[PDB]
Amino acid sequence: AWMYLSKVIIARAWSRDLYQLHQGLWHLFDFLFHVEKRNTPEGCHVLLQSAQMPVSTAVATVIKTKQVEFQLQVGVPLYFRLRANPIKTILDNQKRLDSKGNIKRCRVPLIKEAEQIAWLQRKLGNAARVEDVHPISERPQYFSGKSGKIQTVCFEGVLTINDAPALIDLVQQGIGPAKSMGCGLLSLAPL
RNA sequence: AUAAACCGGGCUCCCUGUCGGUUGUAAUUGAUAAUGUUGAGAGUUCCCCGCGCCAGCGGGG
Repeated sequence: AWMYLSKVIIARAWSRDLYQLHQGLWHLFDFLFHVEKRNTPEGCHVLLQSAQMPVSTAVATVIKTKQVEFQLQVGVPLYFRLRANPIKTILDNQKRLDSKGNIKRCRVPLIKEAEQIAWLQRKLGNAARVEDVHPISERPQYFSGKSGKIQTVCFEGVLTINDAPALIDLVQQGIGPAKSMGCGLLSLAPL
């Protein structure tokens, strides 16, 4: 039930695209992160939960850092923040084809607010109950030796805890696809 | 293989010493950038793997 929480910046040099953000992060030490200021002159402000202590490098400067244990009392309401990409997985309507030889599957984003909220309450399950949520819409992110696109949503709001351990390893494992591209990290805060 | 052939114009040498370009000088008065406008709609998001009851669900990029 332990972790390392850090405030990390990545020089705008490498931070030009997601792939190099995740790279720059890897070279500090798995882990999870939330982008807080994507493109400043100094570079890119990122919050970082991890299992290992980070050590500042030429590309990714560690501002401040501290180690944390989780003690959450069930029944207590909390503020939360989560950046993630709600999806549905279907079979291609373009009827494109897989490598093995039958048709491809595609992850499409959920584009209705109700569906997104639903997706949230679903994924956190009986760990907590969302009491108040606002599903912040974000501009799509692309990435470039692979290449594609992911559509994120940023939930902020108020949950009530129902099962502390469950919730805790939700926090430590992450919620939703695309963990290595800014998603997953759930941050909690006292009411 | 020609008024041709063979066939050096060649040796020595400070241009040197002296020298304020200097005093004086508002660029200054006048001047709306102003009228008019849903961002709406839309689940395609590219690769690997697991589970699938083929509705999809999940892990990793």
